[PDB]
Amino acid sequence: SIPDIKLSSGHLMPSIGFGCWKLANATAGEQVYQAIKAGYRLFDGAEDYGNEKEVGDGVKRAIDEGLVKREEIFLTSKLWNNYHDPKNVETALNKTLADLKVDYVDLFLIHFPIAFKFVPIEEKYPPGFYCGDGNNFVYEDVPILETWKALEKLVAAGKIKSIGVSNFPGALLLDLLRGATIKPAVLQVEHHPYLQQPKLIEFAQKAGVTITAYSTLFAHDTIKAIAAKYNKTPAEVLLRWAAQRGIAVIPKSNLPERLVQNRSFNTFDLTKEDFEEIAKLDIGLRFNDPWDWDNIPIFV
Amino acid sequence: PDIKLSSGHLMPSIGFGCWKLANATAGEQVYQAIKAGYRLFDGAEDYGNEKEVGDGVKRAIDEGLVKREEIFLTSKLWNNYHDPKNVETALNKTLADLKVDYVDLFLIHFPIAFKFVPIEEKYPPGFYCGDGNNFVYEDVPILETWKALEKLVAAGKIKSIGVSNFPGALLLDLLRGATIKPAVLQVEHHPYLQQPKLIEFAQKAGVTITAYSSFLFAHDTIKAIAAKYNKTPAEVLLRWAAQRGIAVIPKSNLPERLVQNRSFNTFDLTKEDFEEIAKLDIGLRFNDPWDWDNIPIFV
Repeated sequence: SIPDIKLSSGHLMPSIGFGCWKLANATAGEQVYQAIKAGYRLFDGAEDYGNEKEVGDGVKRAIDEGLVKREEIFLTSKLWNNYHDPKNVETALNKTLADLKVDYVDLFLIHFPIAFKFVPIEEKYPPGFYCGDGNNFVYEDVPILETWKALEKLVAAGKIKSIGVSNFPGALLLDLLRGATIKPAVLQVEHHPYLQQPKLIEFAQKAGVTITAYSTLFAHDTIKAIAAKYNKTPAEVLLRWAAQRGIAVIPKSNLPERLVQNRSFNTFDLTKEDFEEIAKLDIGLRFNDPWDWDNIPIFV
Repeated sequence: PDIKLSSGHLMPSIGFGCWKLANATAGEQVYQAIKAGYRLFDGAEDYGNEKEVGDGVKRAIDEGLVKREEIFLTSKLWNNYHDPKNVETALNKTLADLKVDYVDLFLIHFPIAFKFVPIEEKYPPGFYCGDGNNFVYEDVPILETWKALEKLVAAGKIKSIGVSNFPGALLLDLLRGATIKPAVLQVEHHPYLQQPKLIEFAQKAGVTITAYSSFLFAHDTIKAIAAKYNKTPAEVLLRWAAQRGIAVIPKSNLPERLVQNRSFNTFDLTKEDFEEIAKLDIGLRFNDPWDWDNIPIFV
């Protein structure tokens, strides 16, 4: 029921995954386990989410019980900002693998094109905005390609199956494509009716990169109207709006009951007119902006 | 008023733009510009008149009006020349046309790498990439092109280096790997495309901004402020940039307004004048590579 997208690495990736972002440590295990029972196969996690250990727990139970084999599960994790220096990339990956309790992750993304000063795992984990000096932000002069080459080496070592990037604007993705031997397979970005960035999506897809979207639009008349038109929920329309254009999604909800719903929404088609209508909602509203952290010019 | 670049070299805050300077009148106009007080000339390989600009400079120098070291010459490395091995080739062509041993500033014109085209085949190449009307690109990361530039600065062929049309994330990444930090960021800048966050970032990172608006004089806001201080709307636009520490290239310097475009710092804009002009920023970009071949520089 869940369509797969074949990445440039040659590996298949579920077009619909279960977001681990903000999953409470106390229940993350259960929630992941149940998600797997509800049929979810891809789990979008990250070092910064601070719950990879618990996510590994859920996966391990499912596997120990025989519900799935490791090779039927797609694990995505992301390299946090403090670990961009080549000598630390593997340190962060090992922490992720040991928490997840697996020998390799299916997808490892550069979480942000931002290099915070390295912070030892035992000093603070996940470090978040901490850069080893009170509340001050401290950076490292580590170009993106240096971090990328480190990741390419980890793919060769068999610890990561596919690599990609998150929150990369077009000019940066373009330059990376110029120096990468293993092309970034995925571009994960904030994506929704108020931040459509149609030119970025188009350029990435034509370059072979697969797009994954993360993140009231439920009350908006355009969405409500189109939902009513197909007798679908507004959430269903938003997910199909992306799915239909070949974009993988990580449903923002997934409240126990909504599990099965949020993964079987591909039962209708939006038309050209529908797409043009939704396109008018694009106001360039970006909720996840590093400019707000420390005036980091990623999106300016 | 000169601006001291991060490289230590002084750069005039008001330059003479060579963009679209017709070949038949470039030499003469550059010359008259020098007699009118201009010392900086913003040129580029893509402009296709570097040889004539050189003519104007030589004349003025031979007439003892100015000496080479009093003239600040800017040029830009076009897109088909990013491959490290072709960088000095292009710079040499620039130096020969300008008839000088070095350029004061050499900028990466665009963060775009076209397939190399021999200078004898087509110069300037423009959008031609050696395959009819097709655009063809090379896998040359910005930093590789940059290191090549750094070599030429050590060789003494370039005084200062910088970049043109680089969005924030790209300049930031270049700053991470650069040994010689880009001294200048030249971007499209005017009341409709203010990009205050970019400007603020570059300025705080010590990079000097140079504004061009090549691609308002009748605007209610500009007219009022202008009519208020009894200046031309142009003197107002130039002052608006200059007072915020931004270098500018007057876009016309019509023989009549030649002197006028280099002597507009006779009044100050107020906090309110800035607030009124700030209201015009609608993110309208006129020089966009997305229109050439869907190049994602600003997306």
